[PDB]
Amino acid sequence: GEGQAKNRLFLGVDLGTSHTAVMSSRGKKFLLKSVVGYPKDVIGLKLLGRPYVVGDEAFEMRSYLDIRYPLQDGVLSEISDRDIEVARHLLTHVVKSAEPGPNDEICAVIGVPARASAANKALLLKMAQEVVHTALVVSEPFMVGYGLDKLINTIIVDIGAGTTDICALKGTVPGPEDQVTLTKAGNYVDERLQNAILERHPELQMNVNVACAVKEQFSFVGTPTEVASFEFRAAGKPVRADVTEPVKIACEALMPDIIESIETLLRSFQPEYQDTVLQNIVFAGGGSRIRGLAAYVKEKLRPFGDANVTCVKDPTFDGCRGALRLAEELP
Ligand SMILES: Nc1ncnc2c1ncn2[C@@H]1O[C@H](COP(=O)(O)OP(=O)(O)NP(=O)(O)O)[C@@H](O)[C@H]1O
Ligand SMILES: [Mg+2]
Repeated sequence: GEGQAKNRLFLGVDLGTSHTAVMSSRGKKFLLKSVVGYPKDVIGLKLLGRPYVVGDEAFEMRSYLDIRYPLQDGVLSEISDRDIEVARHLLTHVVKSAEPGPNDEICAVIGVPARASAANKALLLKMAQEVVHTALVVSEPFMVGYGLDKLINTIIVDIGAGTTDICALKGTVPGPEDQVTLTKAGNYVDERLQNAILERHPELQMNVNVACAVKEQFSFVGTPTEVASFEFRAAGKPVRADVTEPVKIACEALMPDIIESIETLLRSFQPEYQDTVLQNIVFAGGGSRIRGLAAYVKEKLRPFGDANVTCVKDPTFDGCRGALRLAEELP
């Protein structure tokens, strides 16, 4: 059985709502938008030269295409027959981009959004094993926890765009109350920030995309250590404005529900492990990049004890890195 031992390719796939991140046991590492773009008509199909395009270029060309994000920002929920085919196209493309050899047995751990129903995880598993030889579908917080060697007595706070997903890891299948989903996340910050800015600078030409740019450049919580000065437009002209306090307000607005959620999950652990849980509060997702976040949360958790809050080092790739590790380590 030399062939079978040698001709094996492992993949860690972070199959997210907005982005798919992939690492392979041979060192491939790449990122793409979780989107497939289809020609609008037969002429589009001729123009495209292929039946669909996948990833960043699908997004880039979206004005000319019918684009589909198969992990409809939830899961929201039951994935249709049509969207399972869209997911097949996405996963087929990511697996091809990992460049397997023609003799390779492709073995993939595929992380999916936390709230994906059992039925949807089963659907994605069936589809996956039509694309790769062996697959295992796991939830995102598990994959993230696994990569940190944090699978028990841990709480993962995953701050995304549409939701903040908070998961207690207890070394078992999550119970119904081991997860909390908040609707206050990055998009909500954008909205708050847009409006905090316009209150102070009504003349700026502003939308949630501009607010998002300001946020991504300057996000912080706690006492300001620098000035958030951003170069806006007003009546067509460049105008710089200090939006330190709007940024502070908008980013800090996320935190009360997060702290409340951590409390709710903390008390569901056995009492003698609660201090240990507080040493394993992990922030993930795009929102974990907010400046000052770990210290701020640590201070806000003082009523519960002395917390060690950490932010994942690389929100983009740490999930798929963990999935790859699971894939290579599992017998
Ligand atoms: N430095 C930053 N500071 C604050 N927010 C940021 C930063 N970088 C990215 N974000 C935000 O993080 C969010 C994206 O996080 P991400 O974890 O990629 O979302 P997602 O889970 O894929 N999307 P969704 O399922 O719709 O919630 C967006 O709101 C970004 O604007
Ligand atoms: Mg997310």
